Amino acid sequence: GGDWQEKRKEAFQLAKEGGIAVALSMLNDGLVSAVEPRDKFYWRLLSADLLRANHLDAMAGEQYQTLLNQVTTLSVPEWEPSLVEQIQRYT
Amino acid sequence: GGDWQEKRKEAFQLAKEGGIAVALSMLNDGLVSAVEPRDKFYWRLLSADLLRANHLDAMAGEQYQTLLNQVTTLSVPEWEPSLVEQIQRYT
Repeated sequence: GGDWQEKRKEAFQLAKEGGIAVALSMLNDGLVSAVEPRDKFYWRLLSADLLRANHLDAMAGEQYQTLLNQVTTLSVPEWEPSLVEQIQRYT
Repeated sequence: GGDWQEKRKEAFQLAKEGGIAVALSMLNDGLVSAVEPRDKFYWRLLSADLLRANHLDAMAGEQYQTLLNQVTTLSVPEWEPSLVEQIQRYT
C-alpha cells in the first residue's frame, strides 16, 4: 500500500529502535489529521500492527476484530478486498 | 487524490498539447494494469475527465452516470464519499 507503506515503515522504525511511545504520540496527530472514514481506518490499523510488533498480541487483537466487523458493514470486500484479507489473516 | 492526481495531470498534459489519442492509448495500458475493482474505477473516471476536457461532454456523460450507479451498490458513500461526490457534481 502506497501511503500505507510510506507511514508504516516510517513509524515502525521510529520506534523499533527509537521510542515506542514517541511514535504513538504522533500517530494520533496523524489520525486526527485523517478526515474521512477511509482515512480514519488505516491509522488505527497500522497502530494495531505497531503494537503487534512489540509482542502485545491480544491488546490489539480486539482492535483487529472490532474493525474486521466495522468494515464488512460497507462493501469493502468488493472494493479493496486484500486490505481486509490480511486483517482476516491477523485477527 | 494522490495517485489520482499523479496520473491525472500526467495524461492531461500528455494530450492537452500533445496527442489526444496517444494518452488514451496508454490509458488502457494503465487500466489493464489495474488489479482490483478499486483500481479498475479511477482509470475510467479520469478518462471521463480527459474526454471532458476536449469538449466531448455527453459521450462520457454516460460514463459518469453509468459509474455513479456502479458505485452506490457498494457502500463507498461511507468510504471515500468525496470521490463520488464530485461525480455527483459532473454527471
